[PDB]
Amino acid sequence: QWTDQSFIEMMTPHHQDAIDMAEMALQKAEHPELKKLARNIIRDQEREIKEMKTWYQQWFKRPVPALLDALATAQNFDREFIRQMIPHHQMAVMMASNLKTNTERPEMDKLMDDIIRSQSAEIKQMKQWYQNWYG
Ligand SMILES: [Ag+]
Ligand SMILES: [Ag+]
Ligand SMILES: [Ag+]
Ligand SMILES: [Ag+]
Ligand SMILES: [Ag+]
Ligand SMILES: [Ag+]
Repeated sequence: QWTDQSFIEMMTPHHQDAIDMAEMALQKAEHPELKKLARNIIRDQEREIKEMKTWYQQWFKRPVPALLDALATAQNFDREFIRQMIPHHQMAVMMASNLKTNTERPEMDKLMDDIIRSQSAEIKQMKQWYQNWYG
């Protein structure tokens, strides 16, 4: 079971990976649906990293401890982007749901709701797009 401290420690690099993937999409994605999704992921998840970073220092009096090829060389970026981003998002929703029943902090509770709602929604849309484009 996650604590607020451990959650931020794992979710931050996790969110940062989604952001980096999304950055590639801005250059490498062919579907405009994906570029839109990418800008959303970048905006929402960078905001959440900033919030988590800020809260971590207030609560724990120290900064957040600092702890490819299929996507890089790819000729079919849009396809492999979704293949990666779906289970990635599912992992975030899973971690957020876990913390949500353990946490006592109202700001963590609300952040979990955002992660769960926004990323579940992007999962639905990506599955539908995968079906339309590659089904
Ligand atoms: Ag994440
Ligand atoms: Ag990745
Ligand atoms: Ag790339
Ligand atoms: Ag993700
Ligand atoms: Ag995890
Ligand atoms: Ag298409």
